[PDB]
Amino acid sequence: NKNKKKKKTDFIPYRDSVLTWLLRENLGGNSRTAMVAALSPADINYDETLSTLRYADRAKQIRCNAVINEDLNNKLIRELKDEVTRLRDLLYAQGLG
Amino acid sequence: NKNKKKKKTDFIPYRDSVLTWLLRENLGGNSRTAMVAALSPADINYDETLSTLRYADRAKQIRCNAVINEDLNNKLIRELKDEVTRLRDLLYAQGLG
Repeated sequence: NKNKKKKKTDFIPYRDSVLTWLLRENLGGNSRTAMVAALSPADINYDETLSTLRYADRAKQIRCNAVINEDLNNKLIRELKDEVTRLRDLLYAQGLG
Repeated sequence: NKNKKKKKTDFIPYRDSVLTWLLRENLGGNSRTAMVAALSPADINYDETLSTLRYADRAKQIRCNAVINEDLNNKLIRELKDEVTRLRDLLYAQGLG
């Protein structure tokens, strides 16, 4: 997709294991493949669940980026301060403050 | 006060005794304080009585920086919301918003 042509079939290792060897026709060529991974919600199994995620991260390894949420109280403080600044600026510009 | 100001708050020996140390905030700062003095009417105690009255007089000159308390963690939020309400009311009443 990136370029548009490259030809060189490379060499996808199929003979390294019998599982991938027998599934050669299904995996490659004009075909489609899907991967469904199961997750356990229990805390006690935490590491194992993480391991599944590390195995579920495969087949692309896309970028999940940073994940974080500001505190809701701090969010309200920030929004209120911005609103106060905006309304004060409007009043001062219009001469009513 | 005698003059008006010039900084230099000096230092009152509060650590010299546990009594004054524990009562640091009550003698000065965030509190309203009342002194009650007891007098023995007999002549024999006269000097002692005078001393009490003298120190009692000095107790009148002390000024305290009393504050209520509230809770800034929530009173800041309340004050910002009230400011937003005031600015909104001013803008809508004057036809600016």
